Amino acid sequence: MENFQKVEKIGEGTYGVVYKARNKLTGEVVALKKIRTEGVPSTAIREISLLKELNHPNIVKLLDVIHTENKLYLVFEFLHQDLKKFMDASALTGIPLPLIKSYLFQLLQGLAFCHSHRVLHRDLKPQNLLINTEGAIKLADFGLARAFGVPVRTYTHEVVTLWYRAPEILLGCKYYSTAVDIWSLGCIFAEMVTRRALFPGDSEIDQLFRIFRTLGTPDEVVWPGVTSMPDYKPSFPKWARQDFSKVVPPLDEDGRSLLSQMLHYDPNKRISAKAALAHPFFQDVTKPVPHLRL
Ligand SMILES: O=C(O)c1ccc(Nc2nccc(Nc3ccccc3)n2)cc1
Repeated sequence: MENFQKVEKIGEGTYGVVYKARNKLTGEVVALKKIRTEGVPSTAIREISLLKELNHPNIVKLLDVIHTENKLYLVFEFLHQDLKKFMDASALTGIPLPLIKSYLFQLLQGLAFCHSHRVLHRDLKPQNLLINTEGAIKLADFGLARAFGVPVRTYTHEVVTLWYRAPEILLGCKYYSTAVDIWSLGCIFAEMVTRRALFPGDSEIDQLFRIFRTLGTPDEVVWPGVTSMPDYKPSFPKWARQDFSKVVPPLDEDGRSLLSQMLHYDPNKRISAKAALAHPFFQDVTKPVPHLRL
């Protein structure tokens, strides 16, 4: 608390507020996430702490986990900018295609690693993705769903952002699979390409219907078991799937085919991170460096 000095606020997420903070002693600059409460569920501390042992080049390092005074703090290594800011900064020009492809490849590498270790993110979004000057991108802030779970808002007086949420989550499924992170990454991939969010829903039903309007209202043919899910209603309007050409123009067909496999309704048909890494879209992948304004 007094062992840092706040530099800036970085942002506000689903599970808390994030600050750029300088360690008073070592000079170290870190990203510090603050979550405010009866006091804490203590079960999480063991499993959140377990994430300190996630070690991989595409995952933002979790340095410490500290529970004190009705607060839970997560200390992360500091990266140079998040993807949301970079995308906004790139809005007029666009992120160069080879850089998009490098970022997607790297994000899949980090996911394939987490997933092989049975660790799901469940909240992916551009604010959760961090980049540096040498061209790396990293995923941050896993767990925190399997650990806490969420109400109408994030923590205090912020709504949940629905834009990246898998349909099976929106339909009320109690058991999530790693497939939910693939859906989120697919939505983010589309957004990097077109420079607009793919499914910008303002409510849970608006989110669902925006998905349906594009991809077609799911049924038992394309998604066995869909009509028996907790929040499914037979009264959903029936939209026909649109031609996929309008979704990520003008990405090439390898890109479109990969996105289409990331956006399958049935979590069982949805491509894995490991299989995605082998898709022909990545045959030519390189590692360019971004132009960042810090
Ligand atoms: O110029 C900005 O706007 C910005 C600058 C630096 C930065 N660095 C950073 N490094 C690690 C994590 C993180 N954010 C984060 C996200 C989710 C959970 C915990 C931390 N941000 C983020 C944004």
